[PDB]
Amino acid sequence: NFIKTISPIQKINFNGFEFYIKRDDLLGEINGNKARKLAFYIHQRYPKNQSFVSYGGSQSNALAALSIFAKQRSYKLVFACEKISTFLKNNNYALALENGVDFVENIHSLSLKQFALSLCKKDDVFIEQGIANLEAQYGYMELAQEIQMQSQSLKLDFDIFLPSGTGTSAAFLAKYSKFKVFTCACVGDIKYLKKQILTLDPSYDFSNLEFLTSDKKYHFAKPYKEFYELYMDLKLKCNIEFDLLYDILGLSIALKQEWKKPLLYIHQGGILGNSTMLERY
Repeated sequence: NFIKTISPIQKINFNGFEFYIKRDDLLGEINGNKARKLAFYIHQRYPKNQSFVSYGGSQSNALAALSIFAKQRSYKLVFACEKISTFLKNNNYALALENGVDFVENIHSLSLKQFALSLCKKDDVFIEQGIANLEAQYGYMELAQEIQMQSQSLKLDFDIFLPSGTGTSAAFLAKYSKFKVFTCACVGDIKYLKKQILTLDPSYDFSNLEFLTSDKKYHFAKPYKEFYELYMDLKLKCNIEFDLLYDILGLSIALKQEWKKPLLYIHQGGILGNSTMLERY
């Protein structure tokens, strides 16, 4: 059997404003943003027991996604990180531990990227923190192609919105979509976000990427009453759970804009990471 699907586009009415959600949270055990970024690696056919080296937060969505990617394919994941809290060691990190990730701690408190790169032997594959690399663009070429087909099937000319951390996903979706892509800076400000994108691709053309501001300054990973309420409303009334770190801010901004085209909101997935944020709520 050959079977293929693409994530569906779902219609939602929020206080009379009808818009569309690209349900990338339904892509599978690996879903959402990091599933799109992993498309390049999933399409490769690496030798058995291939080793992968990455780094970043011990509770990060990328860690969780990479651990599943490696476990499904009998690859190995080496994950460098800052010296982990004693409390956390004894008590996404749990899922990565269960998937057999080889954690290597930055005992000498050095530059975590340099530390990680140094562990990368010949024949190992290095994957930048958060998969914030050029390889990540192929999954967003794929996402752009899916949206191209689905937009035509609906005869809708969309404006697309997705929230940013490093801006990698939004930059590459805007690179390949015919539709205008809108984003927001969940980490830092818009100046910082442009700087990250230009570090990723110094030749990047911002002609198809627009940046929206929130009318309130929200600090990354801090809890906000209005975010919890929106999260719970979307969960209880629509059975759609969103990530509380990026997507709930992104939705909050998108829902305050006046859109001149139908809006397609890209679900970022990562709801298994909500364990940590919900504790703060």
